[PDB]
Amino acid sequence: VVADDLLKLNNNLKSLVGAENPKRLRPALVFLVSRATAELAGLLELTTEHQRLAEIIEMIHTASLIHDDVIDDSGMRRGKETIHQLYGTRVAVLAGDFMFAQSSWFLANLENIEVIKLISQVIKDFASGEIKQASTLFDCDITLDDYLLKSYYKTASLIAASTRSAAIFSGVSTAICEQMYEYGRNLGLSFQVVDDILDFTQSAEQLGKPAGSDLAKGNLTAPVIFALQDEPQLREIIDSEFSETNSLATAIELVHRSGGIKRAHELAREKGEIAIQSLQCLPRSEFRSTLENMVKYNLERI
Amino acid sequence: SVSSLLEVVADDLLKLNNNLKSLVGAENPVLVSAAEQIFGAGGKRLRPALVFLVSRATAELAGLLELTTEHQRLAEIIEMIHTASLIHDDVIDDSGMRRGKETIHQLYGTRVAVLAGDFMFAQSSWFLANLENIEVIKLISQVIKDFASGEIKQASTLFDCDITLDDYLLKSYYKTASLIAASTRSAAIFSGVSTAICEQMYEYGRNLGLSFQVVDDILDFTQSAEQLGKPAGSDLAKGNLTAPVIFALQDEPQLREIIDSEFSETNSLATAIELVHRSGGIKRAHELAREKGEIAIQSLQCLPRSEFRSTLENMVKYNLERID
Ligand SMILES: Nc1c([N+](=O)[O-])ccc(Oc2ccccc2)c1Cl
Repeated sequence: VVADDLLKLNNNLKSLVGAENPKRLRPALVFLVSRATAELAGLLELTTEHQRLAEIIEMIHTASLIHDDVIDDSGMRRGKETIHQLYGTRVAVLAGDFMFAQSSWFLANLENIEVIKLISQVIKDFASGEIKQASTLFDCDITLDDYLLKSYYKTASLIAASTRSAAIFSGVSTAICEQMYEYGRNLGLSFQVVDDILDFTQSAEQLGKPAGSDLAKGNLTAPVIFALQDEPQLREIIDSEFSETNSLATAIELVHRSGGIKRAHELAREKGEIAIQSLQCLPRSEFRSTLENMVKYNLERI
Repeated sequence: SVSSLLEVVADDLLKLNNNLKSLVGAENPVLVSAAEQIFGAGGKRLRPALVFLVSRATAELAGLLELTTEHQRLAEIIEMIHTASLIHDDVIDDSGMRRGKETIHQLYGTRVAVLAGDFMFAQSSWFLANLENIEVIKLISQVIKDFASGEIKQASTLFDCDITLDDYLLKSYYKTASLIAASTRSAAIFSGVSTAICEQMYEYGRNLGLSFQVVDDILDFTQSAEQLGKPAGSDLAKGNLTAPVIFALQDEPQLREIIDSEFSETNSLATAIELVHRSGGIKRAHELAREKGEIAIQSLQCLPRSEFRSTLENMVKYNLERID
């Protein structure tokens, strides 16, 4: 429901301002970059465009997740009517469409064409990437650059668009807008790499079959990609889609003993450092400090 | 003949049809394949034709000597929005077929079909932003929201025999006429004619779009099952009650029982279709289509005489005479 979502954002926005006075992540980044750049621009309060932008970004994020979660009914010769009722497919599609459409309508009425271009491209690349996703599972030839680009299209691009668009609506210089873009992109990549690290390490310490982990479904991320550089048996096991009994557990221990987790953690740190450096075009402020702290807090999840 | 009606913009349509394939890109083979499946399936391209005709009529009125690239891109954008809508409508309907070919979701599953339509809506928006006209950007964004609003309303009222005619006309506007009305107003905007002419071009497209939808709904009954691809009454069968049924319900109350049962008793669908024909439903729906067509032709009188205007008038006539 767009109504409920717009409600929570405003509520979550309220406590944010009230805190800096003396999911939430994407609107919070919009708010913080909005306030930092609005002060730089001489604005006395956030504009309507800033406040709408935070709602727009979260509507797009939520619509994206709702659609990405729709079921694949492709091979079925009957029972499709039942499986869609069971899984609420029509509601999912309709809700996502209306959320997307509401966000596009908001965006048009903010009247900034640069922002519309930016955000429209984010959704293109997201939908395009998610269609391709199934074809990339278990492909051990994926490069680290391919994985970062994939993570950008899936996660970091919307975040980078949101922080750039916050600066655009403040009217700060193009150079600062580009720096806010770079902060969002590199925080988003650092965020995604840490999520991928955590999926792995949690999988290696859990009691049952890690059957729902990234590695188990063939979604090969930073720690595994690094490991594959030094682990010929890891490649062979992944290529087998863990056919042999208990081979998933073996693959997990090969990744764990490789240097891969440490190298992924350092990849997350370098992107985080680039993010923090992107903020130095801003003067000292509680908003800049908080944006710096989000990077640190992300890396502290280890 | 569609070719006879559309020859004054035949060159504009040929260029558009050449371009549609590349407008999705080439990096994503599955995406390319899905777009090809609908673009190459045989659509009439009424919407781009209306855009070219109004573009040329208004451009002439405004003193322009040639169609702008914005006019040309607009026609592609409108067909793309229409195509994204069809992809999602087929998912929402679980339609297995669309003009002879299997639907995108039949080939790749509902999730890929949804994401393909999403790509096409976002691509449409991105092309339109690059035309740099915020008035049109806002107008089209409203139309796309109208589509989503209409799909929700239609899914919420399936088999609902208490639907009013006014509700049916709003749903028809959301589903079909709103995009056409915005496309003809935007064609006028890119020619730089007056606000008043722009408003008239909106009203032309609105009423022709309503007239076209009412006729499509009539033809779902009166057309044969082969010449339709799908059997007659396919709208009624999924619970989408259109003008002929809304009218028929006023004279044949057993339709309510049949529809309320979602056609559970066997052969009840052909019983329902019989009742529609027995009523004055089809003729009352045709005269509704005619009323909107007359309003459409009236909205053209603010333009000078031109072959473009004459063809825009002829579109109204062809629709009412249509068997399709
Ligand atoms: N699915 C969809 C719909 N919709 O009405 O279904 C409307 C718009 C849309 O893309 C955009 C494009 C730009 C901003 C926000 C969303 C999508 Cl991807």
